Amino acid sequence: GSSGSSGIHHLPPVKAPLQTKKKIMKHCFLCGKKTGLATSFECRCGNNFCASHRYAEAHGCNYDYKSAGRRYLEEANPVSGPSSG
Ligand SMILES: [Zn+2]
Ligand SMILES: [Zn+2]
Repeated sequence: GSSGSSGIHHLPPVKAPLQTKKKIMKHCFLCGKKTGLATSFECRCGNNFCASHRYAEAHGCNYDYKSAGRRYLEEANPVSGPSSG
């Protein structure tokens, strides 16, 4: 003769879908129209503007771009300049 018994247990698995998302959201600095996603440009100053205000003048740019880049030109007075022979 004889006898005996016992017990058992269990436990469910643990896990979580760790997702992550992050995208840049740019937008004209003048008016404030979305540009990042699409229609984005850079100005001599750096500020990001829209295709409509992408040009410096468009937003009365401040950056001094006189040395490197110009539009209006004038003829200098008549000089002899002996430099040349
Ligand atoms: Zn704009
Ligand atoms: Zn500018």
